Amino acid sequence: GSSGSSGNDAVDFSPTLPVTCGKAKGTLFQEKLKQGASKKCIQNEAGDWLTVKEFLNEGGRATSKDWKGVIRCNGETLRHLEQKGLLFSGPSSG
Repeated sequence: GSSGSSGNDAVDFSPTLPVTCGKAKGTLFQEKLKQGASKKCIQNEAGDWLTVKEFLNEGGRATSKDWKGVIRCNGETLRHLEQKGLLFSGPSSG
């Protein structure tokens, strides 16, 4: 609704991040991502969750090697945001 979440670029705070792949759009949930890059964490506009891979197929990049590269968040690829310490991309082991 009108009032729900505040923060222009303060999204890094929320467990959800805006992701886009080709002609597809959804949202990544760090909480649902922690489990694995196979679990449906990317929720499209239809609300139907999709696996890091599925989401890609929706756009037509199934032939992609790195989902972090194809998937763009706010115009910046996940990998880019991660490097800037913005994205956790799961529990970093080391």
